[PDB]
Amino acid sequence: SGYGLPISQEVAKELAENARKIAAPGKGILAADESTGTIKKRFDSIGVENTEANRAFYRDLLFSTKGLGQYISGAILFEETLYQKSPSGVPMVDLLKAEGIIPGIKVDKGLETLPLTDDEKATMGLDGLSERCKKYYEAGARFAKWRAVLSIDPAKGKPTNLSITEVAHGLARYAAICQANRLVPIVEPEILTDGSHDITVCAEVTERVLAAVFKALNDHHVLLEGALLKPNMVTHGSDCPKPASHEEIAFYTVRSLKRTVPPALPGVMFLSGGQSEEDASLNLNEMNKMGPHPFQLSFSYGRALQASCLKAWKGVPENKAKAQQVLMERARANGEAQLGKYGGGAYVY
Amino acid sequence: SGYGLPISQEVAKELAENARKIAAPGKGILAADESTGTIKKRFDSIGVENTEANRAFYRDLLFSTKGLGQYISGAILFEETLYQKSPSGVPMVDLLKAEGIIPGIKVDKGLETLPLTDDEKATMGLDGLSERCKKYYEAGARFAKWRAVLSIDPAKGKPTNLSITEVAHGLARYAAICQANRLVPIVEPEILTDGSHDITVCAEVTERVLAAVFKALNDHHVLLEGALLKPNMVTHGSDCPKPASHEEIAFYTVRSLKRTVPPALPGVMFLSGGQSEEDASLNLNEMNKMGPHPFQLSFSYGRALQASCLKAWKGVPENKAKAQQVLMERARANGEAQLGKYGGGAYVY
Amino acid sequence: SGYGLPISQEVAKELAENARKIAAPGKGILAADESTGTIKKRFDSIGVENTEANRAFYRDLLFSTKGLGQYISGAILFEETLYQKSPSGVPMVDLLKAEGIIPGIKVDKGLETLPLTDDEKATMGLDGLSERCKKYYEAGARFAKWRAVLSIDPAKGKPTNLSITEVAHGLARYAAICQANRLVPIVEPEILTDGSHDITVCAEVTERVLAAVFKALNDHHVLLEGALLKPNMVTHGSDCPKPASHEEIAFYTVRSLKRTVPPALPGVMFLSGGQSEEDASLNLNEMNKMGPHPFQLSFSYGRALQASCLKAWKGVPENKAKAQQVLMERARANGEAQLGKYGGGAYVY
Amino acid sequence: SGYGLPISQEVAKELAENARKIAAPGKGILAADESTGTIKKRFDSIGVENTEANRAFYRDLLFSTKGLGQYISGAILFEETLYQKSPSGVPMVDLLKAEGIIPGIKVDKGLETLPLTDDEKATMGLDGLSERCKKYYEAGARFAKWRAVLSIDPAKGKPTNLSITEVAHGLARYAAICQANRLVPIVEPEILTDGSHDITVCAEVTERVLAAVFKALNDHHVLLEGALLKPNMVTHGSDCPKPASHEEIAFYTVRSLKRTVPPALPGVMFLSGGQSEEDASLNLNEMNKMGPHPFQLSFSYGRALQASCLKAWKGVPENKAKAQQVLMERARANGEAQLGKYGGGAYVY
Repeated sequence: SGYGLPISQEVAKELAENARKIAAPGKGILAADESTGTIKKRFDSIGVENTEANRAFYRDLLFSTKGLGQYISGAILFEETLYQKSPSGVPMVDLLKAEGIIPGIKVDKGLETLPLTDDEKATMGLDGLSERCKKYYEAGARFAKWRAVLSIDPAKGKPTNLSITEVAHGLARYAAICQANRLVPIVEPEILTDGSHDITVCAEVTERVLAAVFKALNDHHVLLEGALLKPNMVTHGSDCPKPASHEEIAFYTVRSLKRTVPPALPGVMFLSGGQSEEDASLNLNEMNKMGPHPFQLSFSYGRALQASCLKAWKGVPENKAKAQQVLMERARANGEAQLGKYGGGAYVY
Repeated sequence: SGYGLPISQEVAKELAENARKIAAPGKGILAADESTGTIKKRFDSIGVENTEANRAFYRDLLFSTKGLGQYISGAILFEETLYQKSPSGVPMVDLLKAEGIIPGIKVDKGLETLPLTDDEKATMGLDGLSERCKKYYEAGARFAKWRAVLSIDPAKGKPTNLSITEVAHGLARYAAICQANRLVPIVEPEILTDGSHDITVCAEVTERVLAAVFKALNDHHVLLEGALLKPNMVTHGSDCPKPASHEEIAFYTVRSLKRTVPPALPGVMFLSGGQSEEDASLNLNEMNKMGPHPFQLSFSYGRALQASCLKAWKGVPENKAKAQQVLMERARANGEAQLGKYGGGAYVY
Repeated sequence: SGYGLPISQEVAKELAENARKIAAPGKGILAADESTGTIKKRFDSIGVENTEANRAFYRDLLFSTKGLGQYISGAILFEETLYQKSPSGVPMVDLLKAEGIIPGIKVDKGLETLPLTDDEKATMGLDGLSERCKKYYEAGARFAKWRAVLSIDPAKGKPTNLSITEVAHGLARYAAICQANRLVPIVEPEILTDGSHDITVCAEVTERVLAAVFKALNDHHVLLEGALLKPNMVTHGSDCPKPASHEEIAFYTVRSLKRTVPPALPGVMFLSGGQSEEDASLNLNEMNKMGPHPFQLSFSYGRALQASCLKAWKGVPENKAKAQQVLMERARANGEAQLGKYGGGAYVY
Repeated sequence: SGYGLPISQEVAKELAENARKIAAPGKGILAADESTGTIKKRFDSIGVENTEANRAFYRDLLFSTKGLGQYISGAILFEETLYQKSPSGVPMVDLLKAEGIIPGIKVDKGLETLPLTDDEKATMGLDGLSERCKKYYEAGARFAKWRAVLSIDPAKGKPTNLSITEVAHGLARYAAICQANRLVPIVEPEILTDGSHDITVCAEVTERVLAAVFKALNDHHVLLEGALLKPNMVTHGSDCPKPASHEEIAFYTVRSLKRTVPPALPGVMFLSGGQSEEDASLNLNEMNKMGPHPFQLSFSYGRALQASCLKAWKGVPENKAKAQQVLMERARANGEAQLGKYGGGAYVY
């Protein structure tokens, strides 16, 4: 024998049905799972102290936005927020439920340097993960997220084989543990934009990484029908003076995905990765002008959904409505982009 | 650096364009590449001596069939036939060209037992392969074929890891060598039907094998846009009293493919693998009732296109027309099956 | 570039020097790192309640044995014991230090089923491991232990590839994290004796497992000069009526080790794995009659050093001296076995 | 099941016994297997036309040297020479037999560029290899040789993963095929000296390569007891102005071997790889001052045994005796080096 045991057909159905709900046409994911230190930076950029009350106010501001569920299929939460009430006393998950937004939970415990690498990172969090998933499920979460990070540095041979091997192994273990506890896993192997590398370099690295990842998912008996991928778009490096055209970014991103991702996977929800809000929309829109695709190409945006929102709010409570208006504008833009119908706002082998 | 060098864009285009021509809608591949010993068996079943003249007569009978190119995009040849003339003196490739059928060439040198395995097989042929490809290209071939074989035997742990590793490695080396010489490679990892295993067993093994294969193709820098897959359908074992329903076979075959095959690959051309001519048609037709698919699902049939043809001919020259009529009937059936429009003739996770 | 960064030469020296001290001629390891639930079983077999005071009494009984350091180079502790005082108020580590015994610490967090395997186990504990190692170092530990488990079951294809891959990956990550914090890692891939398999089966599986392990240690930049291996001996399965001869067990164990273990590794310290105290001694002694070996072959025994000791004590405080006498007898026997000079007590390719 | 079938104990014994005979103390291998084009270069450097008669004369000159068998355990032959007679009519193998020198045969078919690599090389020759081995055995050969080549180029990421994977896979297939036909395989993964890299770079690459190789040998069921390794010494790159000290070269070479090579392997017979005759002797001698080692460290020298010999001969028949005298001087030097008793002639983690 020696093969994977049969998955529960009941569990499998739930995962697959929720995965397709998350990857719904014209919709995508709001990534609001900033940890305490990551949100601190976000708040720093608008001069807001990182208190629990400010975070509760901001998350409530996001999830209590009227009609958000029209463009947002799911919202990724940090554990704090999952068990949190709005300043008015309403549980955050109840806000999501009211809009029909599926709650999701970030489950990794962050990054740690792989010994004897040049600051290359392993993602931690497998310990107790299965037990956390059960609790999170009971709390209302139906999908999870785990962020792995890789860097490009040709001079230093980054990403190294150890980097790729570790990322792949961790993602697969996490994915399988999640599905065992009825959570759709979002597989996020983010290749950072750091550097002055070309888009064609990014494409090569993305292909290698995704190939290793999906081989590992297979080896660990991960149900692709009940999972989602959250990859970087394929772009120039962030130190490049010329940002690639939306056409280029679209071409190479789709190419990289079609070269490595089996089509049983229901959806690819891109991270925005430092891109401006408008690039993130226009780049996604361009990809979906190239449709129909074997899987849904959509978004799982944090910064590219919140940047203007945060700056409209400024920590000022009265600016809540305005901020919410801004969020809707960007949710609509990316929903429309998902369908390749975004108007814009203010073959190479 | 350390990544694959850029492929020639000119070569890449040719491979991709010819691959899509081979995987043309409503069309498929005639596998007439029986080696001297394999054709001997075919002829044995109708009582025909395996002389060069009988083989020349039979191949001419196949390729000189009027209107064959309507349903047959390409024909796989054995080396003999590639450099052969019909009994009337016409080169075999000229017959193919007249129907617009692309010539293809079997390039493997057959099977050899992996030491210290239970009769598990490596495919030989890499030595001189590159040089053979050039000659074959000049002779008019535009695609190639390489058959690897795996067996299922739960009691003996077949296919073993060594088996899968060898198959994958050989296919990838071959594929890359072919593309370097402007030949579209057909990747054929055939999982034999031998045994009394269930269809779900076949599905598991097929997934494992294809996952390993496509990881290897990636590692060897194989252009999927310019390649084709020739896999077994997913079926019960040949010693099973109950042949699975066409619905089942269709479901599990597509599932297995969508779980492992990146969609940049233009086409999957199934081997018939012992199936009756009618099952081979009906099974393919059923898959294409489930369309649209991320890649073309079609055929690369030897026995399932020739069985009745051979028996109509019987070695009798006067039965040539009748035999050709039979071939057309089956080519039409499978072409129609490719489009899911075959009428018939005489979710589980 | 892309290779591992240079290890600290200062750290490397410490690891290597302590590893060789642990693998000292005529000496071995006392494994007293039974977790709370594992020690409970031990105490259950002699009718002793598992209170903190009984555990403190028993561990003090072990480590306060006069002259123990003559045969025991190191003692593996459970975290509790590392920060524990004897009933007389003496820190456990101070007892070890007085005999010149190096303290070691079990650092894994136990076992968890790999999803969709037949109860095959991953070892958990990487999360926070690096931080724990620092504390443990400060507490006086100079080596660590991490137990992985594999099972043989030919019918079920155990150990599966996922099992081996997980075990290897976890051991390597742990090893590298330990060395980064100046702890010699003991690599323990235990193949359980469960089953009625032959010794030749055990040998094959042991080889496969160790080959995968040491490839992984290499991939993760683990310094073999500063590590130790704690493997099963190669034996018949525990359900076999005939326990193999000491000669056989010796032959196949050494063979398996020499076929897979690079000789830069200073020592192999065997787990006793259910063997009687006398078999564990006689089997080790037989191996060292076959010397000189490329590495030290010695012991890291829990049950095979404590079985009689526990039964002499019976929870009765007055039996302390007698119990300590028994421990010395077995420590002497195994030390003498290490040198192939044990008298006994009460080529196949 | 799924593991390798049991090897023939009779075959295994022969391989192991002949391997130990080849790796005999105070002895090593004369590599005289220069192909037609490689010998041409050798002859070019002394102004000799590459006729069959000159080659027959030179090989006879080598193998007819009186007392050669005192220092030479085996001689590697090119196929031509294996079936060749000396100018006096004596079969070359009969010359070897008279000195008790074991005949060995080069069985690879040379190198071919891996597609889409920067001129990285696969070794060809598996096709028909098994059949060739049988003939060669009958002709008197009892061991074989297969040369794989890797290059170091940090800027280009050489050796790439594809390079290492291909080398390892080819060596393992070859090794297993050889043992199946009763030939001891010499595993030669030569890392070329090309470049200005440091010795520590060479050491890292050598370790990675050997780790991959020996994992592959294990996966293919290669009997290490009946095989030999022919690796590069660990040195600075050939474009380095400072040739490393003999002490350094000795340290890092042994270190690299002990870190990767299981001790069941009977012998490591170094290639000379461009080193002067005297360096090749002094470097080997230095390693064996560091003994005793887990395996025999010896030589399999071509250029470092023949350089002066060729220049003494100059194509002049009368210089035969002188040339033979020179060969003995160098055979004695390297034999003495094998034992660490060469007088000379005219821990870092």
